[PDB]
Amino acid sequence: MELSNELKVERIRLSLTAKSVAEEMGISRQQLCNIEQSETAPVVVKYIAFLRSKGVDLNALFDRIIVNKLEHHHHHH
Amino acid sequence: MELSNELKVERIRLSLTAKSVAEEMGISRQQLCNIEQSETAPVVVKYIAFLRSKGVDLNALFDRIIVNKLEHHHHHH
Repeated sequence: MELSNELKVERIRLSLTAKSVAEEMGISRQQLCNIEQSETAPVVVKYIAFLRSKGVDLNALFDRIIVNKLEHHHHHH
Repeated sequence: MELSNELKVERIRLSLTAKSVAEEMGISRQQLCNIEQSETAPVVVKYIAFLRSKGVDLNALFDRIIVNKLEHHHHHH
């Protein structure tokens, strides 16, 4: 299925604009084109899947990086 | 809790060795050290996070790559 081929399909389905992505991403538009043509993803992405495969809260990890971090829900766990 | 700081927490929390991870990952131990010395997250990962922000089933995409193509779907959407 090729990862690059699936990336374009989702982009087309969401018909998103690189203008908004580059402004929000904070990178040059030319680099955005290179990300999809970046041949393959770095071992970093595979490394994350390894920890995720162990049930590691990957979503919570990325949630903390993006602003609007979760506050106190008053619930222990 | 920076990108490398949390990366150390999951490794320490699950206590994973470089040799065990490198053999399971299928990469050289030197490549694993490169990830630890990596600088912040790459634009490739940030671009992918953008697709997830759109509600894209990113997890299902990787699940499809691993193990035979699992689908057995014949029910209504």
